[PDB]
Amino acid sequence: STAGKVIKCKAAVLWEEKKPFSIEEVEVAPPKAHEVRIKMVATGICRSDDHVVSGTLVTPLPVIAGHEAAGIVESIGEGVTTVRPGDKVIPLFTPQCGKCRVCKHPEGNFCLKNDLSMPRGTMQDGTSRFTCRGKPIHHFLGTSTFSQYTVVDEISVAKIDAASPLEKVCLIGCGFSTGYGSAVKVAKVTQGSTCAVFGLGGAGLSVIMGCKAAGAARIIGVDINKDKFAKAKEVGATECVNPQDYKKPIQEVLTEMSNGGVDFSFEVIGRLDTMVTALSCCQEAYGVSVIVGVPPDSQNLSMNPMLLLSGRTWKGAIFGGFKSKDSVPKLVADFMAKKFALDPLITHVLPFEKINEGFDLLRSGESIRTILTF
Amino acid sequence: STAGKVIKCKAAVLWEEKKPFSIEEVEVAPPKAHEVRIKMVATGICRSDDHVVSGTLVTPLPVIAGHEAAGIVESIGEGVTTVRPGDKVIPLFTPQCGKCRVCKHPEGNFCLKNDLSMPRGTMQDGTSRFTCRGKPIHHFLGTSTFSQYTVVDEISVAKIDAASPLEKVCLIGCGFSTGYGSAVKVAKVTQGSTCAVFGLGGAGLSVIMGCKAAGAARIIGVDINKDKFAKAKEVGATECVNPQDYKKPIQEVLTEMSNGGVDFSFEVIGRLDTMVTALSCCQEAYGVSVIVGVPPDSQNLSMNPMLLLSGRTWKGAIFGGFKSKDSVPKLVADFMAKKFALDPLITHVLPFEKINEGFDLLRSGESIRTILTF
Ligand SMILES: NC(=O)c1ccc[n+]([C@@H]2O[C@H](COP(=O)([O-])OP(=O)(O)OC[C@H]3O[C@@H](n4cnc5c(N)ncnc54)[C@H](O)[C@@H]3O)[C@@H](O)[C@H]2O)c1
Ligand SMILES: NC(=O)c1ccc[n+]([C@@H]2O[C@H](COP(=O)([O-])OP(=O)(O)OC[C@H]3O[C@@H](n4cnc5c(N)ncnc54)[C@H](O)[C@@H]3O)[C@@H](O)[C@H]2O)c1
Ligand SMILES: [Zn+2]
Ligand SMILES: [Zn+2]
Ligand SMILES: [Zn+2]
Ligand SMILES: [Zn+2]
Repeated sequence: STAGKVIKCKAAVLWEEKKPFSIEEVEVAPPKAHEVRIKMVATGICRSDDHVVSGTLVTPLPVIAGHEAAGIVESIGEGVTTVRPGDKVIPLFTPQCGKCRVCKHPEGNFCLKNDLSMPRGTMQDGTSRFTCRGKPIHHFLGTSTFSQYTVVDEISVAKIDAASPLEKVCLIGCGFSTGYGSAVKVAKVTQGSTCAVFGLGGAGLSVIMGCKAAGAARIIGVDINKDKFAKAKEVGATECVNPQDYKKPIQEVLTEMSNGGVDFSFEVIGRLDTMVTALSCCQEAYGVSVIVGVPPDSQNLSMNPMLLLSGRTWKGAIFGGFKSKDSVPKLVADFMAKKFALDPLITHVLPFEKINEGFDLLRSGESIRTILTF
Repeated sequence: STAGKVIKCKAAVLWEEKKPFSIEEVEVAPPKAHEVRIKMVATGICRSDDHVVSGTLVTPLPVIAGHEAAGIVESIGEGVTTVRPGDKVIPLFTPQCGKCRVCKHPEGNFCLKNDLSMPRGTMQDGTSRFTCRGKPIHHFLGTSTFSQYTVVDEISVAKIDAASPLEKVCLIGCGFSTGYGSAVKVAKVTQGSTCAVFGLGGAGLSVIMGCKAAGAARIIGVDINKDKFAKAKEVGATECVNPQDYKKPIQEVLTEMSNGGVDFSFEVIGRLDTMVTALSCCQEAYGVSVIVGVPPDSQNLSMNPMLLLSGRTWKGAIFGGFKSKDSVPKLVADFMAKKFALDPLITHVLPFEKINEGFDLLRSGESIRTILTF
């Protein structure tokens, strides 16, 4: 069978910036020492993938993007002890080597072996596993889920429940976990608290789920797209405001609504301006603000430090602060137990081939999550 | 007696910015309802006061500054219940109305009654007590301790032990408590951590006393004035670095020293650039950076949101997050029990009249805390 030999398959290769993904045949080389080749079953369309198209998130092109997914191990490389063939797995865009200061810390999850801070677009050995039209194709976040077949490092994959609905749990590989964790793990939303979530897409709604799970009495969803309101309220938002419906600045509106600032604000969009607004909207003397949205490349935000001096707490986080490899298998199990629901995020289920349509659905604000089935 | 009548005494009136504190005769009106008039025994020269002069910290002028102090209750107004004449008290530049949102909050301390964010430079009733040259002089943070007698609203004053050495505990009015709290309360330094303190002044040194008290195994002090090193080490610094001695930006040097970044970083200077540096020096995935230094009025800082997205926590606080009226008496009580040393911050003792010279020392870097006696 396929094990031990280069696997030709279709993948969504991104050649240039701001250009459509090109579904072509790529050569997926076999897994080397401590690498895992996974047959993709379902990949979700996260806004971060679109960020690479726009240039918001700089990474080496050409590249096979995608990181939010779930699949089954085709074959494992030499030295792989954590997964075996036929294992349902979820590629972790944030690895967990377990050997670094961050992995040994009880609170940090951002493993230094991450290829996010300073993208290279390779495996941990610095090489590529994809070849297309001769040219070597770079990897995205050590995952590259936009391919019928992919190869990841052992530290960037987790074995999940064998009876898991991959088409649904793939969201745990990013969107859900991120939002959920940003709520209960990073910010640690309290019982009776008031939260303001900026951005109501896959991650935003997931923050609402986390706020509600934590017992937030009042949850305010903030989106310039009213079509996102209906769902936000469905997942926990107690109300929704549209910045472009008023004349005065939103923080004024939010300040007045919350009566002096919210307990928790979440920036789940990825804009420097809304990041400052989220900070401002949390109570000056004890408010917590968490930045979930990935900011535009090389761009700095200008803010007044007095926002902090007064007593505010500003935070940010990758994968909801969840230690990916230890958490993902645990999050899937909890989904199996039905502690949380991924269905509200799934709005469009298309074939891998329609990847570009799904992206257009995202871009038009018509979709939350588009699940590409392989 | 003077109880019930205007008291003519001397005060340090700052008529214009960047001008000397004119020691002249001002009239102090008797305390109105729920107000308290205190006889100043000793007041500490805090950099925040110098800020008022230089214009860094804005408040209505002409003003009688001063906020770090201790004195005795001369008389109380109608309805005052918390203090009685003859009581040794410390003015709280940060009020504790015990009614507002932040006061009712379990961990908030920047009471809304404060006069820091929106400086009115008056009492709670919007009126002043000071008269000089016939001109009504402003109050500073509702304390105005640069006068032999000042009128503070009841919520901005706390009764400390009758056996408290006022000339030493006046440091608990701000300096010490700020830094100590910033470390032990706001940041919550863990046992065995590596702390990096920016600025080795009275406040900075107190932050060191906090990390040291918290169990911080390492404490790197940062200052462009090498002379401040000896005392830092004396109070807790494991080492101290003069940024000017390096060809590469200090944050890098700090990251290198701590093997990836510090656990807790502190900014006790008040510069925008140093704030960004302190944040960047703490470990990107679990670093906590606490800003204490007051920034130049209306000035914004440009920072990279990725510093936060990775996992850093950035926060600030006024008075070390301590609920003034609550903590203050206890902090004095701890000093009574020899729980922390105040002496190390006291380098010069000068009579109130030699006020300018005290500011000279500060500005020349020849001092930490110059205690003014009356
Ligand atoms: N740090 C992490 O671990 C992590 C994980 C997942 C996603 N993200 C990031 O979070 C952000 C959102 O992800 P998503 O999949 O939910 O995206 P999305 O496109 O589904 O949602 C973004 C939402 O914010 C709204 N919005 C845009 N501008 C707005 C504005 N000016 N005011 C108010 N609302 C506005 C949009 O209408 C949209 O609903 C992205 O930047 C993504 O890259 C980060
Ligand atoms: N947040 C609060 O409630 C609060 C309370 C007290 C003081 N403060 C503020 O904290 C700051 C410091 O207070 P302080 O009382 O310790 O004063 P200070 O002047 O004695 O301390 C400042 C120290 O930092 C050093 N320094 C200056 N520039 C530096 C630089 N570029 N790099 C490194 N070191 C540098 C100075 O040499 C000095 O030793 C002030 O801005 C003050 O207003 C805030
Ligand atoms: Zn690691
Ligand atoms: Zn994502
Ligand atoms: Zn209050
Ligand atoms: Zn002070």
